[PDB]
Amino acid sequence: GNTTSSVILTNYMDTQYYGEIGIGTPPQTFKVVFDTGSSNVWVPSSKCSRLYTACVYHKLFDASDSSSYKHNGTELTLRYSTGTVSGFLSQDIITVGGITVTQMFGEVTEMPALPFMLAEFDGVVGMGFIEQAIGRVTPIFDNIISQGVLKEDVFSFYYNRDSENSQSLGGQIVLGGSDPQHYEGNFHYINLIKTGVWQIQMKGVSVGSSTLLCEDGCLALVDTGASYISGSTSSIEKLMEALGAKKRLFDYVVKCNEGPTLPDISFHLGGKEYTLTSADYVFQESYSSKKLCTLAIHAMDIPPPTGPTWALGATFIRKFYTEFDRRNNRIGFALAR
Ligand SMILES: CNC[C@H](CC1CCCCC1)NC(=O)N1CCC[C@@H]([C@@](O)(CCCCOC)c2cccc(Cl)c2)C1
Ligand SMILES: *[C@@H]1O[C@H](CO)[C@@H](O[C@@H]2O[C@H](CO)[C@@H](O)[C@H](O)[C@H]2NC(C)=O)[C@H](O)[C@H]1NC(C)=O
Ligand SMILES: [Cl-]
Repeated sequence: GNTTSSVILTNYMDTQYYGEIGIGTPPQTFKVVFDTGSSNVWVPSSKCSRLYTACVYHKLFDASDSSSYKHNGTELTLRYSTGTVSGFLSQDIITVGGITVTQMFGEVTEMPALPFMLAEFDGVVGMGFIEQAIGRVTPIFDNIISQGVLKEDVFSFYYNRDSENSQSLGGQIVLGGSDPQHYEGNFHYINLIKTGVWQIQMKGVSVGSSTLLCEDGCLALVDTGASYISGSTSSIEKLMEALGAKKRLFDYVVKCNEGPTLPDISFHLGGKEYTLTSADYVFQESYSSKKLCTLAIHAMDIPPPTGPTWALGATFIRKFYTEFDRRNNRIGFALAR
């Protein structure tokens, strides 16, 4: 085909990016994260007990209001690092952008307060491969490719910096291609290590000039559902030590007044140096020496098979517009704008 649909994304404080999909007939709208690190679609169910506070404060899907709804009922449990949800499988029509696909998804009936009482979105749309799909449910992008409507079998992410301004696009995904209005120059392409996970090799990670970490190679998951860049505890410990950063309960901080003069951090990908300055990775609420400012980087120990691995989240994708290419099993980076 020749189609490329775009989906507008909301940017909440430069930490949560999500868009909107419609489920059912007539369509019930949900705010969802589009997550390349996972492969299942799910939203909270009307059958989720209000005993779960997350299901009081988020949109629920009511199967009995959709004429296109088709019952399945098989149990589903999804364990992410940050917490588990459970429920059962349902089939219905899902619209994303201008596209409309019949999709199997989770109706979630168990939804823990941590982390979901902190979620500004209702559910997630996993943009990963069927290899990572729990229950081997066919991922939504696979079902879209099957339609043969897409100009190209790729999708791309633009995440924007948060702006007080009313308009200001928080972010954008394109199904079928990439929007040259939000990247300059050409895509540098890097092959996946293997099909089945949006992960590439990384030759090193530099702090300042000294190529300090990952000196002899490591993995990089390009993860749109991740808010910060993550590395292994032991990598991150070193990195934070280099920066003089202090470990708090939920984050790493520096004195705000010194954030600006902290060193660059470069990720060596596909033969090229991808650099983030301290302006890229410090949340500079102020520049006072009496306040502490959060870094958009933290530790996450991801278990095998996928880990140990770094994850390149929104901190990274903000600077580099990212194209996920399913036809060629590669990822492209171009400077964002
Ligand atoms: C596998 N991929 C990475 C994984 C995805 C995540 C999707 C929702 C359900 C759980 C798994 N994110 C992840 O591990 N993060 C670190 C913990 C906080 C997340 C996150 O910041 C993500 C916000 C949306 C995306 O922003 C870019 C957050 C905050 C509050 C509540 C929840 Cl629910 C999740 C980002
Ligand atoms: C829910 O989905 C499951 C998984 O796709 C369906 O189970 C499969 O159904 C097909 C068609 O009858 C069988 O060929 C497979 O062997 C089934 N998988 C197995 C081994 O369980 C199930 O039928 C769906 N539920 C309903 C009632 O539609
Ligand atoms: Cl290391």
